[PDB]
Amino acid sequence: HMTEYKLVVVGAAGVGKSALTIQLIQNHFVDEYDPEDSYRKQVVIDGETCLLDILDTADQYMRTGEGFLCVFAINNTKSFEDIHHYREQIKRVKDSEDVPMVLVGNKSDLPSRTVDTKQAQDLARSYGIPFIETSAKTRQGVDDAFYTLVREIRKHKEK
Ligand SMILES: Nc1nc2c(ncn2[C@@H]2O[C@H](COP(=O)(O)OP(=O)(O)OP(=O)(O)O)[C@@H](O)[C@H]2O)c(=O)[nH]1
Ligand SMILES: [Mg+2]
Repeated sequence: HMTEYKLVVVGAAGVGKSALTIQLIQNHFVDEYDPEDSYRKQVVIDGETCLLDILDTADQYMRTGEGFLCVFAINNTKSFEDIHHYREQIKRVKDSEDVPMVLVGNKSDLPSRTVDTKQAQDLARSYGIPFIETSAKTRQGVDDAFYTLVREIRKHKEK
C-alpha cells in the first residue's frame, strides 16, 4: 500500500548530511558533530504515500540507491570540489550518465560563504541536475531537496 524510494545522501565529512536527514526525520537541528545508518520516513508527495529509505553515509549502497543527494557546504570550498568525485563514483557503479541526483548546497545560514550560487548553478547545469540551497539549522530547503529527489527518481523510472 505504498511506494518505497531508496535515497542516499553523499558528500564530504562535515557538510551536514546527518543534520539534513535528522531535520527530515525529527524536525530538529543537531548542533553537535557526531561523525553510517538507515532511516525511514513516511510522507505524502503529490498524493502518493511514500516510504523513504534514506542512507546517511560517511559501491555497496550506490548499487541499490535509486537517487542521490550530493551535498557540499557553501562555506567549504573543498567540499564543493569533492562533488565531482562523488558523482563520478555514482556514475561508474550505475553505468549511466542519467542517475537521479540533486546538488545540495548546505549551511546557507552561515556568513562565511566561499562557494557562490553561480558556481553551484554552473556545476548542476553541467550535470543536468537540480540545485537546491539548504540550511539544516533553519530547515530552509530541506523538504525541497528530498521531494525534488523523489520527483527526479519518478522522472527516470516508473514507480
Ligand atoms: N550553521 C549550520 N551548521 C550546520 C548545518 N548543517 C550541519 N551543520 C553543523 O555542521 C556539523 C557537521 O554536520 P553533520 O550533519 O554531522 O555533517 P555530516 O556531513 O553528516 O558529516 P559526516 O558524518 O562526518 O560525513 C555539525 O556541527 C552540524 O551541527 C547548517 O545548515 N547550518
Ligand atoms: Mg553524518
